[PDB]
Amino acid sequence: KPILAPEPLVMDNLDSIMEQLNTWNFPIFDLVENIGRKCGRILSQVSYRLFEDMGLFEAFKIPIREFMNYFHALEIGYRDIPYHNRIHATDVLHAVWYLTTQPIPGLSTVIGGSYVFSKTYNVTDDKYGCLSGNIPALELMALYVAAAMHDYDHPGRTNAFLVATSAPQAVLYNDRSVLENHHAAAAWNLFMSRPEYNFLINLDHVEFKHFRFLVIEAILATDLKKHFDFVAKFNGKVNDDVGIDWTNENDRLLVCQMCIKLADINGPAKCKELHLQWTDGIVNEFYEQGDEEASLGLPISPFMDRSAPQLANLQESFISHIVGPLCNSYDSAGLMPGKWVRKIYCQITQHLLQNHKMWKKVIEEE
Amino acid sequence: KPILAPEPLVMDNLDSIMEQLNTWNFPIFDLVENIGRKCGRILSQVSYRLFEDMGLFEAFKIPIREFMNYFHALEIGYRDIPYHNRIHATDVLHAVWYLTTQPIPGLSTVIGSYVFSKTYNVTDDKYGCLSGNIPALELMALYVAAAMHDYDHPGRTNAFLVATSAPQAVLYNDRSVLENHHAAAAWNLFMSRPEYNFLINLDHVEFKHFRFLVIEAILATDLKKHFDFVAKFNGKVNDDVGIDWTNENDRLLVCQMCIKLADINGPAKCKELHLQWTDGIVNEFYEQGDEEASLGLPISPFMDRSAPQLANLQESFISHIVGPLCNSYDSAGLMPGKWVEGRKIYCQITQHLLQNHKMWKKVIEEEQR
Ligand SMILES: Nc1ncnc2c1ncn2[C@@H]1O[C@H](COP(=O)(O)O)[C@@H](O)[C@H]1O
Ligand SMILES: Nc1ncnc2c1ncn2[C@@H]1O[C@H](COP(=O)(O)O)[C@@H](O)[C@H]1O
Ligand SMILES: [Ca+2]
Ligand SMILES: [Mg+2]
Ligand SMILES: [Mg+2]
Ligand SMILES: [Mn+2]
Ligand SMILES: [Mn+2]
Repeated sequence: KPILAPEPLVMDNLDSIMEQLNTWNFPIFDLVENIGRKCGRILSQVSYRLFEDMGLFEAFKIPIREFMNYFHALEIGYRDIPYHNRIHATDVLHAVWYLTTQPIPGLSTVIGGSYVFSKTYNVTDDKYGCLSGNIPALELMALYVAAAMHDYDHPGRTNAFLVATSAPQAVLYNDRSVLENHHAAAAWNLFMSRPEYNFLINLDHVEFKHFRFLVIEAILATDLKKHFDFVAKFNGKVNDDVGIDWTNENDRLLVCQMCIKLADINGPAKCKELHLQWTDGIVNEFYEQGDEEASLGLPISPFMDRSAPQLANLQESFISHIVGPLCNSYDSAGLMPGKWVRKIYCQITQHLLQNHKMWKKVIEEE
Repeated sequence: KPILAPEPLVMDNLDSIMEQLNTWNFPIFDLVENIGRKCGRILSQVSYRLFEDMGLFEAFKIPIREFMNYFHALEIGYRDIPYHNRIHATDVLHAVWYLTTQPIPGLSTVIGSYVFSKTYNVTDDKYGCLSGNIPALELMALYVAAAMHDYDHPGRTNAFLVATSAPQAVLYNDRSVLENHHAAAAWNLFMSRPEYNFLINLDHVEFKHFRFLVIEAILATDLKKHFDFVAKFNGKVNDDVGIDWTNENDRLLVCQMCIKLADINGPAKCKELHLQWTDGIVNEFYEQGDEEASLGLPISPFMDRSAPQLANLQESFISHIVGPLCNSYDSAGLMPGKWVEGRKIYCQITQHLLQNHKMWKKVIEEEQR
């Protein structure tokens, strides 16, 4: 039986929270409370609003019922686990939308046809552009769909755990990007399983194949084992003879991959209150894994032992080794949203710096 | 439910054909006839002989029963299709063994674990062999990879699976669809039963590294990655150190080139073997072409039985794929061969390839006049 979207497709009572999607520190946990914690509708409701904000329904003649059917089925297959749940998917989708639609100081834009723009884009100053002016709508839509799908049916275990235990999924994917291959494959399988889910019906065959390829490339880019390769490749392309060439499809793909990568690990670049809640989630998953490791007679992985937590060290090293260099690379390309204030004020990097200082201070006291 | 190796594990009346495993043009189709078509034993019988020739049973304290159990289950899961069958697996395994055991002119043995064929004399000074440069564990992974590398092939190409949204293409996100499946299904089979655990005396570290090598070798057989492997190899050959046999990544790359060459060895065999293999592959292509038509898709190049271009297919396959791969492998100085007495080397493999290329060219000339 198909999982179909519930009640009236669009919920009416969420208007005041949804108007604040144009903010970086979107109060996603307030939205969760407003909807109901295990209601299973947050992803489809946010997705509807963002697609409508971008005019993507008109751009691709997307039937809304099938769109909501699919995004509801998708959200239902995110498990009720502390971090890799439908709330995290929604968060990543919101982050890729922000990064691609919000004003970027001194970015040059194609328009200001095959491009779409957010209704929240109000600056008419030529000293501001946005990524959606440089990346065609089809490719942007793939990125958004990828974000919604990117952790589908996550089991609450890391790739290394699946591999070390010879989990059926690790055997199936030959130890290579096990979770990410699964997310993409299971979400695509879900999509093709029912005509009630076919919201892409008005793409031609060529468009559809290219869309599918972009979605897969974006989802597979979320494997952190490939992190340093993506960052080196991006830094290489930024510092060459011409820089990012927006007319080159491979350059655009690489930009989209950096975008979804940053969106996926956005937590440490949010306000303290959001960052801390998300952090609680991730470590609760780690601890569940640690318990399973112990019961299997394996050594408990670093930072996964609930009876010897090293929260501050985890967050500090994650920021210094992963998020920090990724933000620096993205910022050096001049792709970070921000405001002119001759100088630029960038909220995202400011938050990251503040959160890094906070964890450092905790480490000093310990 | 366990598929077990049948009757006496080693069939006893095949020593006349098996003695010829040391020949490149091994008469594999005569062995098929000798054993019985769809007896389902060719792969396990040859595997046993080559593992014994190398002393791998002693080297890894491999129990023979479990080894034969696994290789029999494996061979049973190769389908009765014209090309990607247990006979092709056996052929690829023979080819990797030949390439790794046979004298190679002017190859130096690594300074400073290793196994040697009973067919290799230590008195070779102006000759070496790959098995002297690649540790036994890694060699065994390559052999096992060759046996597994087309397991449960459906007789369709990756592009067909992808174009038709086959369940496997969706499962593997359109990336090396068949090759991922071969490796995953063969490993799953292996792990499914204790009766198959011939690797029981590897420690955990060894086992994990073995599994990694097997997967890397199998995944290297995807021709979509062909030019990448060849460029990478040519890059490594033409830099400051060349191949460094003490470097694990260089050795992996050598093994991948080996299995790649072994997999497409057909055009580099004698005309008799080449043409039989060719018949097999084009029969698979034509079955696919029929399915394409019935699905309303465009028939892929060279897959339309009612407008064959066999000669053009084989000529372009040799000139664009096999030829550059052989040239790369030869440039590394890894081709088996002999010194010409009375500076130069005679290489049987490249000679065959050149003869087969000329043959198909001649056929092309007749067709268009
Ligand atoms: N705040 C954080 N602290 C530590 N690891 C994190 C944090 N946020 C994300 N990660 C890791 O980053 C990766 C995100 O991948 P995923 O969420 O599965 O798409 C995983 O390896 C997470 O464990
Ligand atoms: N004689 C041949 N002519 C054309 N294509 C070939 C020939 N031999 C091998 N191939 C191709 O090589 C690919 C890789 O070999 P395999 O992994 O055994 O399928 C096959 O899928 C075929 O398309
Ligand atoms: Ca430069
Ligand atoms: Mg993930
Ligand atoms: Mg193959
Ligand atoms: Mn994620
Ligand atoms: Mn093959």
